[PDB]
Amino acid sequence: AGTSICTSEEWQGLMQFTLPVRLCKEIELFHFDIGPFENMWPGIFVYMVHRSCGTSCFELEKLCRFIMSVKKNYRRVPYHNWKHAVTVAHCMYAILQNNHTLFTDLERKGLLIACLCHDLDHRGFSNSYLQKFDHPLAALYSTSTMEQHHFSQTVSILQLEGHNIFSTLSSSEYEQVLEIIRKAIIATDLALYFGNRKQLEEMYQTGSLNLNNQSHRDRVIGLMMTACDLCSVTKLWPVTKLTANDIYAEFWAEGDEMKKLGIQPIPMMDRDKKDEVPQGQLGFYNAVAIPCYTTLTQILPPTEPLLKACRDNLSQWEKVIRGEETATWI
Ligand SMILES: Cc1nc2ccccc2c(=O)[nH]1
Ligand code: NI
Ligand code: NI
Repeated sequence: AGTSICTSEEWQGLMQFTLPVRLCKEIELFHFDIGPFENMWPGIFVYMVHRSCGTSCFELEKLCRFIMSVKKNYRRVPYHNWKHAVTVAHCMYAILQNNHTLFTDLERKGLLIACLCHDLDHRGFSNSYLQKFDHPLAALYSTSTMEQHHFSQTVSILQLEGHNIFSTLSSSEYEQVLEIIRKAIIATDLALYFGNRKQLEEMYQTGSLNLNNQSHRDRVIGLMMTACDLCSVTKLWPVTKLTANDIYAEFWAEGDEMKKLGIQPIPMMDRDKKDEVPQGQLGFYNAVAIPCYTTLTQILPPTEPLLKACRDNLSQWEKVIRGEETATWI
């Protein structure tokens, strides 16, 4: 109930945080894994906003309040949590740095914030579940149910006293950035990814894609959001494999709930069907991840390292299926 608010201790702490010098270089690379640096995660986000958008883009006190309240409105779920938010924000930073001048100052600030906020107040349940069992959220938000909720949570946080990092924008720029953020969060609904990627692929192959056309820009930003949201598949294999354990922990918890409601879950969500997981990952990489990064690389050539890493991880899942896995830790 209600929107959680960080403490004075929390945001003042972030304000005075300084990032270890060695990490500056690392944070620029697509393959950077925030995993080993938990205490630094909020500071890593400040650093990225300051590098991309400038140290004067946001009032520092309001930014620190905003970040630490965002952290507080992520739940202690296995995957759709604070760590995931920062991971997705980092991928976006890396995409923006490599493509900086394709995007406006307003788009860059909106997108970094959209990524940090995009799974706010996630409960560990899928759209499929909410709609199957008529949760109140599915009544309010007939499609893209959780994503409309995450956007609503973002606006709630901005509305807290001293949290509105966008207030200094002109009235027109303020409306524009909230729309950038709304569209970007909604785009993280994978249901919409399939149509979006197909359209972009067609616009690319026929040469009609035009980034001066707002509807095209919106679709490109959409695919960037998918690429950032799925970016665990673009890390080094051990990192990718550990994250997949967290993703499946959520899925199996949801399948357990469906069993109590008299419905057998899809195999992916069935903890008694773990043998099917490697084939399931193959299906997901083939149907979602590989096409996404393929089209993104076509439109934005500097993102190629995401595609190469995704392909390397597909190969690893294939090795699993063939029985060639070596020792793994969890
Ligand atoms: C099935 C599935 N696998 C994933 C692997 C990595 C990142 C995200 C996902 C996901 O959303 N679904
Ligand atoms: Ni989501
Ligand atoms: Ni997400």
